[PDB]
Amino acid sequence: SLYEMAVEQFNRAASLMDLESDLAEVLRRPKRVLIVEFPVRMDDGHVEVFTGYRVQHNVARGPAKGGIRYHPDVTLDEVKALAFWMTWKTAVMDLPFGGGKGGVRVDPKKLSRNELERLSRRFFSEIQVIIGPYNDIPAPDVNTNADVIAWYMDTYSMNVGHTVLGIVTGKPVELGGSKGREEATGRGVKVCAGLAMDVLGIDPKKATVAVQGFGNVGQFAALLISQELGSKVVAVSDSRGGIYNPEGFDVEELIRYKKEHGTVVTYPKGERITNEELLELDVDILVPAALEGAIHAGNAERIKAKAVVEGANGPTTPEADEILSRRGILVVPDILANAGGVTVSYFEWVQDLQSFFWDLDQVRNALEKMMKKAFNDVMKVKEKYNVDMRTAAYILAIDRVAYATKKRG
Amino acid sequence: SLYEMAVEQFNRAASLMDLESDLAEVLRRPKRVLIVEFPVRMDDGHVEVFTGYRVQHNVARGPAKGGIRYHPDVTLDEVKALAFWMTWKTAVMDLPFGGGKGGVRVDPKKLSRNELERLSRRFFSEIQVIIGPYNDIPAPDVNTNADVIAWYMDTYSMNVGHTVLGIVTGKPVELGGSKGREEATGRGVKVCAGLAMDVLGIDPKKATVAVQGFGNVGQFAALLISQELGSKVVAVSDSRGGIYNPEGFDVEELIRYKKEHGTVVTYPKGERITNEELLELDVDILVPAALEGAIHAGNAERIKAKAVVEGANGPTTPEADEILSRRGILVVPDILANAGGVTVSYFEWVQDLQSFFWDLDQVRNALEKMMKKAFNDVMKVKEKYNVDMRTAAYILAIDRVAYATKKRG
Amino acid sequence: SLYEMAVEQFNRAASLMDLESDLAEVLRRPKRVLIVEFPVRMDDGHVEVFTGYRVQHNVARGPAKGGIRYHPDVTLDEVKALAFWMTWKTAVMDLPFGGGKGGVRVDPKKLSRNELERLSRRFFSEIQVIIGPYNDIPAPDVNTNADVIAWYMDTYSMNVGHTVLGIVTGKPVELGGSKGREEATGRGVKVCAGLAMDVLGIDPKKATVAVQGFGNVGQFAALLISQELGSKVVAVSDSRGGIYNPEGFDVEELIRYKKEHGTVVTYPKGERITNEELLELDVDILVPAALEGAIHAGNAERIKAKAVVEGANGPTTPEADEILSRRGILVVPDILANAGGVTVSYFEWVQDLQSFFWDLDQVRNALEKMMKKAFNDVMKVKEKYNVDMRTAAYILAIDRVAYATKKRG
Amino acid sequence: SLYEMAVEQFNRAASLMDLESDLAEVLRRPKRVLIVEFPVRMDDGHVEVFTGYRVQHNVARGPAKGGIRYHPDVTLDEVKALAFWMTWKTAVMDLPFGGGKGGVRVDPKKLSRNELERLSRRFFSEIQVIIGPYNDIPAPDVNTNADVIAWYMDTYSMNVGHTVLGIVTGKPVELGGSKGREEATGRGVKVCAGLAMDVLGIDPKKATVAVQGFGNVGQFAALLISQELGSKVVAVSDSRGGIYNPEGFDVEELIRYKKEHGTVVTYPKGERITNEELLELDVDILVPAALEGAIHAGNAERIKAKAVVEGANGPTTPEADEILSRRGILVVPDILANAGGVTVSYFEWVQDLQSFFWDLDQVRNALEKMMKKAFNDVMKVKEKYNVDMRTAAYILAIDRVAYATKKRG
Amino acid sequence: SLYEMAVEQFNRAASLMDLESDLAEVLRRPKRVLIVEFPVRMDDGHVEVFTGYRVQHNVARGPAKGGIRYHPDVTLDEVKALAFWMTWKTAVMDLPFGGGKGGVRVDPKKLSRNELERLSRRFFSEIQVIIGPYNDIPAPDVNTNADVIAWYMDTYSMNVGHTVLGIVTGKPVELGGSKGREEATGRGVKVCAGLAMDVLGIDPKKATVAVQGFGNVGQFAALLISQELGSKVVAVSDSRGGIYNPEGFDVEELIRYKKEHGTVVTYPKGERITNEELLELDVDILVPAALEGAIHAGNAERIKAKAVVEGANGPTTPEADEILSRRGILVVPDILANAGGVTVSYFEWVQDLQSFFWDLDQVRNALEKMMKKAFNDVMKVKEKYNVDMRTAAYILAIDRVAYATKKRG
Repeated sequence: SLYEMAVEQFNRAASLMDLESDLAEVLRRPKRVLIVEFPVRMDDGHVEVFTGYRVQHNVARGPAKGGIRYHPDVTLDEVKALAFWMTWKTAVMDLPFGGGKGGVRVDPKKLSRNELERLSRRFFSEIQVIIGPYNDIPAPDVNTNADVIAWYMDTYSMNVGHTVLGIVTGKPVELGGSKGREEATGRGVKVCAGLAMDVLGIDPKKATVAVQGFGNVGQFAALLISQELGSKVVAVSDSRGGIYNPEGFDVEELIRYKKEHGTVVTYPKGERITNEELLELDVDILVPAALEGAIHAGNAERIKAKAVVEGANGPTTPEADEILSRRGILVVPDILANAGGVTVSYFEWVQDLQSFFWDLDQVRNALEKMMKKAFNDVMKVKEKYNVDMRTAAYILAIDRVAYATKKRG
Repeated sequence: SLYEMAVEQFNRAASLMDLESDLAEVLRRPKRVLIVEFPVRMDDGHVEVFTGYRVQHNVARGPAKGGIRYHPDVTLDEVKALAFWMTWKTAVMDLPFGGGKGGVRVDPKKLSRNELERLSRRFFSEIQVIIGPYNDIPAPDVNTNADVIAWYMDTYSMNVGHTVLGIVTGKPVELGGSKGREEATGRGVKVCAGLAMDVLGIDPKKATVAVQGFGNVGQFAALLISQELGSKVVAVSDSRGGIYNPEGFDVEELIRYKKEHGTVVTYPKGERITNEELLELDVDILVPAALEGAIHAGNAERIKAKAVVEGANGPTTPEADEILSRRGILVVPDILANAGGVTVSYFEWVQDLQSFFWDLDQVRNALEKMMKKAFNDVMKVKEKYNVDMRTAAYILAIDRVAYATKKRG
Repeated sequence: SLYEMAVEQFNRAASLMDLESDLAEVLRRPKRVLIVEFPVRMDDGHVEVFTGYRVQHNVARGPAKGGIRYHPDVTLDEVKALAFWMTWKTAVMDLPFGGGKGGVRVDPKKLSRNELERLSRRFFSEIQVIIGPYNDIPAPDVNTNADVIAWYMDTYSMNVGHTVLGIVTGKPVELGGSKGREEATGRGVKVCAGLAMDVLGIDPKKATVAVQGFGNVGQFAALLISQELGSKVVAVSDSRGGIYNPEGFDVEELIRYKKEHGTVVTYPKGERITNEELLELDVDILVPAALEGAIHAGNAERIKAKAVVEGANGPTTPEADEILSRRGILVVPDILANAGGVTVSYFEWVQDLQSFFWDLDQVRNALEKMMKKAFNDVMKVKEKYNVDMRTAAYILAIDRVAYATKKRG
Repeated sequence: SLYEMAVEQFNRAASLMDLESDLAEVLRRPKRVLIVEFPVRMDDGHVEVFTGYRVQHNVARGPAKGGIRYHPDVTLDEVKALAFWMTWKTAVMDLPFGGGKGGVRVDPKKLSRNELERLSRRFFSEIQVIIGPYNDIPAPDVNTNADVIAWYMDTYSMNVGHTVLGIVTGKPVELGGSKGREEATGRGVKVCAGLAMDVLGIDPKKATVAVQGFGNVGQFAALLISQELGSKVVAVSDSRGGIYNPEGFDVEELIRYKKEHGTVVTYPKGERITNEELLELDVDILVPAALEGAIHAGNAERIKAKAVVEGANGPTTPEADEILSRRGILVVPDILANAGGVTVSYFEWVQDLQSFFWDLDQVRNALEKMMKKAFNDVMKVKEKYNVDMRTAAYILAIDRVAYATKKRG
Repeated sequence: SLYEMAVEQFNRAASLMDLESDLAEVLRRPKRVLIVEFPVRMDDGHVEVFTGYRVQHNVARGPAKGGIRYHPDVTLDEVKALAFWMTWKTAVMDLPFGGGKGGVRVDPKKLSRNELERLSRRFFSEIQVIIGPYNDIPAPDVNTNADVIAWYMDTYSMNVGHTVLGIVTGKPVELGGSKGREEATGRGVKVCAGLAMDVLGIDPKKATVAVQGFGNVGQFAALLISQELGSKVVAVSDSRGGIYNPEGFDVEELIRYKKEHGTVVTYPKGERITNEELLELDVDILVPAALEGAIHAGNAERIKAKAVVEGANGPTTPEADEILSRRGILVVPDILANAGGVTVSYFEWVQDLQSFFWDLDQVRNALEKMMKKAFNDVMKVKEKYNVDMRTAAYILAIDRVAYATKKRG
């Protein structure tokens, strides 16, 4: 099971540290799981019932935090697993949040804008019993955006009897959102890619970088790394193929091109290469911001990158991990790498509490500041246990979450 | 699955009546399902995590009502199914309640009174988010009693910040309980047994009755039938064997004996017979207040009883149903027959709401009055559809629950 | 200390029964004590601070119940003791209430109607934090009436944001009050005096009665006993002197006279006698509805009354108790005797809860019904312990309050 | 009485300023006093009742703020007096808080960690009725720490139904605490010591300092004074004796030693001297961070210190005050001097409200900034009335507290 | 009607931009209108009923914000219109507030301080149902001040059961107020006057300014412009007449004089002129901070001012607008010009939320900062539509309020 697998990874780091048996058990199982079957009236007049989920794994460190998904293939198991991760993700970044997640078994593409909105309100009205700005703060995920989030916010406000705007994050800027929300993730990767260069002594100005994928993370990661770090992005890939260039692409131009044309492929001044090839490129840093298992057994042994900054989720398989560590290649854990998003969502929730909003620069600095600490904090634990950075990040999380529970009773 | 099975039985009656497809769907799936993993400190100092469930199927007719179970073998499925039934059970009785159930996977026998109390409070503290005197009113079930229920009530009160005593039913008398709580179920069977007699034209004074089982239900049902109806209980059985006597036993003496001696067997002035034999006895009314499937294919064809008042749960299998209906034997549905319990629980919740308590006679009259109506109401439906009384009871319920949902939107 | 003294009386009965040491300690100490110093603006413009008290002794059996006093000589000790009693008083009557009391050190006579109202609101606004219809329901006492009580009611309602009228009892009839409120106490004495006659086998029609005092209690007690019991009230006394007549006075005429003339003395057809004489009168029942210690050491040995129904508070001293018990004279405990008042106040709180009001007859029957049970219940305890009826009522109370606490945890 | 004595000091300053009589009276008496008797289940199974207190003197300027004590010798009087002080302490610092205090009559040393926690939760559960993040914010005091405080916080959160973490201050850092909490008090004394020097024209670089006592206050006061002010700490004392050195100790080394060895005595390179001697030392600044009455009649006449910064509570007696003022020695009032603690507690409560936390530097600057103003503000008043700085601080407090009440009504 | 007129102005801008018809309708009509008739006890004992209003036009962007008026001539129409404006005022400043207004038909001058306070509490206690720190935050207006505002704050807090101080703005500094509150408006005008000089290329050092009126706005506006901008205030006027001087008055001296003497008239070193003359003065900037319609048809054609900064409300009539625009004279809209007040009130509500207060400089910079943006934002819209700046400000407002509602659903 997807959840059990998540648990396994947890036990690994749990055995590395002296964690009380009886205690570890609570840190394993989730606090709350609420399943709802809510009816939504469709345009054609007939009613249709949908299944919804919302799980709060841990709340020891603070109010549960986690996105909501709208997908035809969503299992309580997948939800639990994700929330389970949220707990460690939030903790590694040192934010006063917990672990939560939720979703609805539904294919948005088959629903009308109106139907969608209705379903959204009803769902949020159903899980309202468990959420709260000081209990559970939902946010966007797969197939959900500022628009849907906005409905959530509005619904709660009208339900509670007053404007809240802090019940959900990822809201539109002129409605309680936070500037820098888009570049959040990317900047996080950039900060990490820079520190990774530091620990390895690689000068950024000369450093070469390859980025697998060109979605939100890839684009921003690549662009920022290029402008702010001076590193030469010698290759990027699309959900089609990839282009190479030892001279270094112009991330800006590349973006525009990928906006005017479905893919970055065909782009002139770029040697067409397969996605697998890009991963095997001879570059200083590999930023896998695409699909999972990207780096697996087969690749692992051939990867020449000195450091890997995980822009996506689980790009590298556990087998690759072992091999990469063995080979001495630095693998920065995703929980830390793309935590930027969650990090900026926290700032939004803060700005919302006091109803005062910070300017771009502020959010940027704050995000960068916390990112650096999180990194260094993981490194410390890394050296103290002489283990895989990912493992380090996991211990640090588990530890912090335990101290809280312990001190609470 | 136990739940799917429950669903099947529901569809049977749903097909007999013109029930909107899209509507039926909502009447099938449960509204809320909350799963909790709560830690409980054991006497020996170490902590142990327990799994708990609470499901609110439907709340259309009123606040969800259902008991809580403490059993090492408890599945969400079993809970859902039970809750599903509650919805129709309350419905048929015309009580302003909904459908709910809950439990905790634990063996009370391995826990210390203290540990038990603690687990009890924690559990109730965890599902508190969903309960309420006007939302969900839990009650005792398997391995839970007035003592446990009392804890729940106290916990909520101290949690909410004021004495409630209506958050749970089945509380001890001198603490918000209701008189007649014990004989509740039995009296219900008695009222039913009487009406069964009326429709068949059988004079109670001369009527003969056999009761399979001598638990709370059996004893009280037998005792009351004997004293209030004048019918001669020619046979009763223990979880060992049964005793016969055409002269009619002295229910009172029989009880005392079953109290001083594990079983009613050995009791002088009684012809020892097997449980299976009792069922085949030539009596006017058969009251199976024992185990499920008691009356099945094999027995069915041989049962001489003119009427069967199901004091227990599902004593007769569906196959038995078909054959008994075919043979023209009246089988009073348990949902209606043993509802007496739930019915008296409602009165306690009422008394609790106004903090005023009625005396025995009151409860008795009230219980009997409503029981009568419920019976006659099912009969009307029976004749309108020319179906099995059990089925009639099911339609009556589904109908009542639909009207509410329909009129609500 | 007045409190310690009350405590002593409690330990007496506590030793008579097997009461857990550690448990008895909680039933001794009061749960809450709130002392307030609130400023009240006086007519002349200057502010004056007043001291207020509100104590909730026990809440185990239900919400705390107790009156408020306006007296220049009020000590937290006096308040505590009174509240302490309330807990046993309500419990002996079997009412779902607790124990509470309060007061304000102030002399109403020196305050203008306005000033008084203002102080009243401010006070109730201050102890509001601890009161509530399901927490603490204040009532009138010394120097407070329906008029003051109404203010309280209005204040809370306007504070809480909606009409309550169940926050306090003893409210004016056309404002949430209950019929029978005045004759409450008296009717209680009446019921008691009747049962006292029954246990002694004395026929009411021929029985003679003497009543020391002619206040609310005395009058009503006398009148109803006369009319409903047929007993001949051969003597009554004023806060001046008393009149005798073996023929039996006309309670109604006597009342009218005491209304047109300060005292019942001077009344024609009545042999003037001192208050002390009345107590030594040769009558079947003595109803001391006047001052405390009325019956003491000196008198005790000379009292010819076969039964004493304490209409007032502590008319008989402990010394007299011993002597009277020794002599075999039945002394009905005031906590049970004049509980009628608190009993009717409960009904008011009940009527208030459901916003429906009963008619006189109803209240009357209810009050008499409960009164009878209360009496019989104490008698049972009396025979079980072979002690003084007052002691019996004390145990009965302590027991009931213990069971609740025990069962709650 | 301890309280009456506190009032006396108040009246002194109240007479120096034109303060409305009737108004003064309300500023004297405390608003709320809650006394609780709560049972705690002991490990051995038996129940034990403990007494608790919670007093909210004034709330005019904001929510009541004050610590809780666990001491076998605690009187309502001691608590009242303490809260009475808080009122003026908070006021002089210009913080939006009120005055409150509380404690439990119990000896922690005789209770097991478990028993202690239990007693802690129950107590907080009992006084919960009066507290709140916007009503009363408790904090640690004698025999209570971040560990206990954490329990309170957790208890409230689980009681209120959501994480609060602002109901109490002094929480552990990774749980809502604030950096700089420890050095708080000391830094305050440091800030004061500096300004005292400034008013006297004494250059800090050359100034000499002596600190009686080496607890939290003493240590940090000394260390920071040394490092940040450059002043030479020529002497410090333990709860045993004291050491001198015109060369100036190495506060850091001194601390370590006091950590490895019970006392700072025996420490090499230090002339052993009695505590009384230290006080008579010929130094520029005397920082009595030990016990009360340290400086009294006898000493007063002999003290050569040019300025005294009261790190402890009431180190100087009134008699000493008179003589010291007479001699022209500057005595900085404790309410102002050791207010640093309360000051940082405010910052924590602020950080809690917006759930955003400041870094050390911020807290430091903030504390120092407010400390300075508070000082200067008292000085102004001092010159306007030409009185003792302590008196000035008292007037400034009473005034600020009066303005609020006046403008409020 | 006054309201209809306001609506007209709105339709003007609504026609300029593509605003959905059905949508515009919601933006036209107000969400809530609460009319109250509350009795107030007068000093002479008799009761008097007063009429009160509170209207919340729109709440899309945030909680409704608007002052309260105490005037014998106040119509629901006047109130609605005003609230209607607030919605656009707040919006153009980009503050997270809505639109609200209220008042009481009463002449303060005929009421005693006591009576006025009472009336104030009663009114706020009556409209309490609709207000809230996150619903509706009242503020001072005509005939209401910090003193009255304070009463509201106190009343709500004692009503809600805890200090709020964020329920209303414009509170006294030492009670939740914000520094810079007085100079707020004026500073806004100053900022505006400066930017106006910028767009016109007029150097402030040489620029000449005339200010019609010498109230809060006029004084501060003139003073700050003089000192911070260096512009020479060549003329100011009283509610009597005005004085001129090409040399430039000494605003400070001028204020003192207007304080010592009813008017600025008679002031030596000033050429006495009529109010109408001042408007026709040949200066670079005209700051009409006096009465409405000050600049009308007649004047319009004669005004030589290059730019007009509307310090007051509607000083220029629509007819004047047309002519001024035609003539090419810049007219900065009051909604933007004197929004400084509303702007500073928001900062107060912010500081109140976190209970932390900023210092003067902070507020100053914050106010000037947002003022600048607001201006520039309007200018952008101005060029995009090539319309009158006032119109521009209106569109920008309507737009922002639309997006909110649109995105909310």
